[PDB]
Amino acid sequence: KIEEGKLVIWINGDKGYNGLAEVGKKFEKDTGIKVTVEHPDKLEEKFPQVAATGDGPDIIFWAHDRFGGYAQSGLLAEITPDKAFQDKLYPFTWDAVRYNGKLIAYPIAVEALSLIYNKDLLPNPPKTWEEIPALDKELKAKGKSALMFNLQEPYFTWPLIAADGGYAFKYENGKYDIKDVGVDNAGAKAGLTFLVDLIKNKHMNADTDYSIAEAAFNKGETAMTINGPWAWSNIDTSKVNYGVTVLPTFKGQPSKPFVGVLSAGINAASPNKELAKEFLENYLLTDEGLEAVNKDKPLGAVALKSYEEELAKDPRIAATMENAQKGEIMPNIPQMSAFWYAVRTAVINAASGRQTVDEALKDAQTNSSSKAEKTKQGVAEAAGKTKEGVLYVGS
Ligand SMILES: OC[C@H]1O[C@H](O[C@H]2[C@H](O)[C@@H](O)[C@@H](O)O[C@@H]2CO)[C@H](O)[C@@H](O)[C@@H]1O
Repeated sequence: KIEEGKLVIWINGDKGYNGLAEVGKKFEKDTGIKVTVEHPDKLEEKFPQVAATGDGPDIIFWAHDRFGGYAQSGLLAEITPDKAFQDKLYPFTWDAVRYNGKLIAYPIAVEALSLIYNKDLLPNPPKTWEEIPALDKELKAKGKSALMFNLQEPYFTWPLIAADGGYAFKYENGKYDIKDVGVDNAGAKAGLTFLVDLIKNKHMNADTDYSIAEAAFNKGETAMTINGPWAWSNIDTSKVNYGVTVLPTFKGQPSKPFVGVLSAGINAASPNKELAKEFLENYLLTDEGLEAVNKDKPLGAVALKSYEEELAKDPRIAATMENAQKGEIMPNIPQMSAFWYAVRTAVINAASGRQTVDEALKDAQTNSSSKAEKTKQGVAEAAGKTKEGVLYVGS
């Protein structure tokens, strides 16, 4: 079971887990309650499997889009912040963590992708996706490339898919309609086709992942990348002279990144819900707590009004918020896991040439709109049926 009287926290390995551990250590010094921060791989897939049995961490950090599914499954606790606490965070961030009328996590920070570029290689970054091939040809003549970003997670390609009309779920008459999906409309197809054409024409490689893109950009080998605020820390260390700015347009339309609110959910099986509330409200969601995490890896535009008033002065946060305004806050509905798996499969398959864009996105539409020792006992029932009446075992 989960251990009473301590806290275990999971957070993704791209975030400021060392800074979060500093907050945990302060909490322990003050209250005697040990706090252990972990960053497992694939935590967003591990959590629902282990929480189903009452195991897992006390607190899970992820963007809010996964949390409605966890809540529907009974894996996240309703939280109980009072009115004065709620007043400390922006109303729109509370909206992101509301599911079936209930608050099911504490919002931490607003994440949007931006275009990150090397000012020495590219003092003037491209306004449009369309001009990137010509820019790549120029840079290749100098032993560089124009653009590298993670092609294994559809989060990074979504802004281009959505630019000219792609969408996840239609919102109408007060709700998201899971039978009205926008992953295979003309705009979505156009965006993915453009990415695939970049690859076919050798301006990008289908196998490029988070680490490959980050290494290339930070080594000064590629002029641009697409990433979130957490990435800025390593670029600071790299000493690349970088800027953070608005994503390129496609067909003249803004790229529309899906915006995530990094949020802290409490395991519904935790015996430490009160401890988790104290930690999150009175240690983490304070200027000093968020600063500790932010100094490790930038959070983005934080949900905490007092600290955001400081971070807002950062032009990189200004760029983050411009991209956020052009994009959309993700739904939190349970169907989001199906949507993301479907689009992940489509992007990887189209990029690698395993499927055409039309084939891949048709499949994504179908799966996106398809609604998302018990074993020992079932085997036993089936065995018992073979022994009913005068039936016998064995010949
Ligand atoms: O690629 C699909 C993936 O997108 C989002 O995950 C982001 C996450 O929001 C960020 O915090 C950061 O970790 O990068 C991830 C992309 O690799 C969704 O939140 C996630 O549910 C979805 O599977």
